[PDB]
Amino acid sequence: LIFILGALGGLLYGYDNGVISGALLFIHKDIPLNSTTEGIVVSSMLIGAIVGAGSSGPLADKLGRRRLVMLIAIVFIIGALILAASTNLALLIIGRLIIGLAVGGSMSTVPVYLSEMAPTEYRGSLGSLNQLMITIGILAAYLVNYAFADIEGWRWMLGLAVVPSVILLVGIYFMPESPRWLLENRNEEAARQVMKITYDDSEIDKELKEMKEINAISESTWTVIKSPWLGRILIVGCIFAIFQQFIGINAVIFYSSSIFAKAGLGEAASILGSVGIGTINVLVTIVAIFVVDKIDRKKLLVGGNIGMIASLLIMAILIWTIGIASSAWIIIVCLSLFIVFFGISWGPVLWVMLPELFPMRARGAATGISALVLNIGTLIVSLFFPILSDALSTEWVFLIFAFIGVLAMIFVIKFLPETRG
Amino acid sequence: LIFILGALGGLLYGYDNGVISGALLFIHKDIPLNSTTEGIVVSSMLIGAIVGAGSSGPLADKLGRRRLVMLIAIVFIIGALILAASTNLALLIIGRLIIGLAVGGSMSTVPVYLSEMAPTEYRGSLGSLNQLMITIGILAAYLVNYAFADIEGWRWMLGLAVVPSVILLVGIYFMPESPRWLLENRNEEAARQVMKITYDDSEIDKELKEMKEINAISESTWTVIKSPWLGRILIVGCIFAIFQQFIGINAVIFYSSSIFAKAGLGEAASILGSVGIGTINVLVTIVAIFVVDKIDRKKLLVGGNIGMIASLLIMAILIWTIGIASSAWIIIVCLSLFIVFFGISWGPVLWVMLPELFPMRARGAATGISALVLNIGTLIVSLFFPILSDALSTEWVFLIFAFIGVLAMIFVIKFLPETRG
Repeated sequence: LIFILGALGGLLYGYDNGVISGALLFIHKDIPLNSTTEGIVVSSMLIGAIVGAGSSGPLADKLGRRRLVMLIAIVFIIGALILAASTNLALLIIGRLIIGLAVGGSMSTVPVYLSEMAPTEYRGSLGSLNQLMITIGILAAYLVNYAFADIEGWRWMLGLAVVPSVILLVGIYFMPESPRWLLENRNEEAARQVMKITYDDSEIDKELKEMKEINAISESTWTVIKSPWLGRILIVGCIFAIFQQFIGINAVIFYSSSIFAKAGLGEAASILGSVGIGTINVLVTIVAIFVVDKIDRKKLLVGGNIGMIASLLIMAILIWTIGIASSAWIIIVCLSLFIVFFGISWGPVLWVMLPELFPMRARGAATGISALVLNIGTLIVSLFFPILSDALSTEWVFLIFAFIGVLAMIFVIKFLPETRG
Repeated sequence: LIFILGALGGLLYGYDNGVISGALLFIHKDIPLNSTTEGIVVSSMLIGAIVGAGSSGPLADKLGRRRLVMLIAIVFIIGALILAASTNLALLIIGRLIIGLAVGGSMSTVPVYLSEMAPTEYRGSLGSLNQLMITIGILAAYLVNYAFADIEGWRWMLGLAVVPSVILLVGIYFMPESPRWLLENRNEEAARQVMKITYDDSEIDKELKEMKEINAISESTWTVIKSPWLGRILIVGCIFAIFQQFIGINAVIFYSSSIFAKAGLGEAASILGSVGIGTINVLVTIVAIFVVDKIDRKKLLVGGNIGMIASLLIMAILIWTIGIASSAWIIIVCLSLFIVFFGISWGPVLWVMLPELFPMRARGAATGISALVLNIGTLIVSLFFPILSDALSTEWVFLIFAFIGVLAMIFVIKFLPETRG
């Protein structure tokens, strides 16, 4: 219920990166100039993600949850509709900026007001349902996207990023006061209140115990965090965020659409190609909950780095072999083979270990930095890499990242495997 | 038991390569110094194989076919009981040599002697039956090699190499004069009426016809052969024969009894590893009885060497991570793959495609010469490659052999057309 209506927001993360997948689909007749400053177009977008997400947690420390999350819904309608129009260097750089601050802000403030309204004991396989909600986000994203046939129409679909944002305006219009914000800030009244607003009186002395212990323990042991062994280990989870986001899907979907153009002369395969790619990825973000439990905590992510390195190997081969068309129908096949691997390990499973890895001591400042660095990753990707997809007639992409499947596989086996068997 | 003891000529043949398998398991206890001389020794095998294989045919046109197949089986008794003792490296050089000459005699002579004494209605897909019995010869070869628990006992089993060496001989013991040898060389009386004894005179009008017709148009077409454009197609049927052995198990077999024990740490995995893997070979060869016709030959050479390079790299990074207790376990494995993709594809399929390439009417000079260049490949792998095994701790064979299955991935859709149509 209430959960699926916030899931419309996780979904919003989905449609946002799926309509810039679609923005790297429909770009050229909106006059980008060029794939390089499209690199800087998406660079602008995820920069917004960074100063926005950097600015997320602490701006939340100043002003509280409710009107904040609302303010961000407002930023979403505002931004999406602002980029429902395109004029100059200004509104491209700028529009991308505001929408990005909105994205970073979004996925950063979901789980904390989710922690305040929903008990700490609820973050599980249903939160993973929030992740595959991001995924179906991709579904209707590119679906609607190609489903429109000319120029002002995907700007119009930024407006159709507004329609949900205004029901995501409405999505946060409805919440009573911010409960665990109250619980930490000594105003505990309205906390205890919404707490009885929904589930009736039984377990809340112990759930009060639980989340008050998460904010009071984070507030107790953030004392040793700024500097060493915690700090160093976290910059390993940062270099992890790096080796992880670097053979990585965000920008990968952007130029998935982009060479769904730069390969094949007419876009019907930007529909069976894009919506196929992602229907597969929903299928896969769904096998998520299966294989977090099912397979293991290592050989899966290894196998992911592997199958990546493979579909990138053959695919790059068909690429230089001058066979860019066979490398295209097979681009579907190869890079979607790759898609099935991104899905079977390194989206959810890696993460499930990641908070499972630290002591129960702290989360927010730390994991939020691994965040900043991770985004940092995405950004270098989107910036730089669409630029050498334009020129080389490129064999280089998938090889450089098979060796990134390799140095993040080096990451894999000297850092989070277990050697034997 | 005609084509059963003849195919026992096949099984002897492969059994020589497996012989060196249980060998590359027991090497260092025989007075070797060192793995390099192992290289020059299976080299010596395949050099005896080289002169023994070319001079099969012209010698067969000088002193006859019957005496020739017989003579070769005896080259088997000589080379094998010779190869059944040891003092210093000499009997290894000259032994693997004579043993070699007989083997070359097998591949070059025996299916054509089966071509004389049996109508031109057989040596095809049941010549592929001969293929089945040889992979049992190989499989059972190093199977028994590593069943015998000591060196003087597998020497006991090179005398036991003389055993099947003389049964094909027995297979040719009671045998009469060579029928199509008569049929082209003007002695044909016995040819016509042997064509009478074997298969009963109904189609042998059309078959005595088919082979005196092809004997005829061979008498007409061996002249426009040896120089350009036809020499261009033979040059590349020989590059066919080289990306047939630079990618293959004619190293990996014996030196996989080497890697299942000398990597695999105990030869336990030389029986389960090497023989077990050999039965995986047999599995995919039954798969070869059936998969001739339906999907493609070209694109499974494709997926084949594709997957060659799959396990080629996998092996490779599985090793640079230096996990070799567990990297060997996954190496019976990795192998099982390379052997399985080689199995779906280029052990049999390239070899049937050389008759499916060059004219119906002119075959022999070009396919036997393609075989000469073939063996050049095999022996290059023999000498050069296992000598590197005492050297670099290698990502490097199968990262190399990856690149081999690689330009073996590029030369396919760059050159090869498809043969079904």
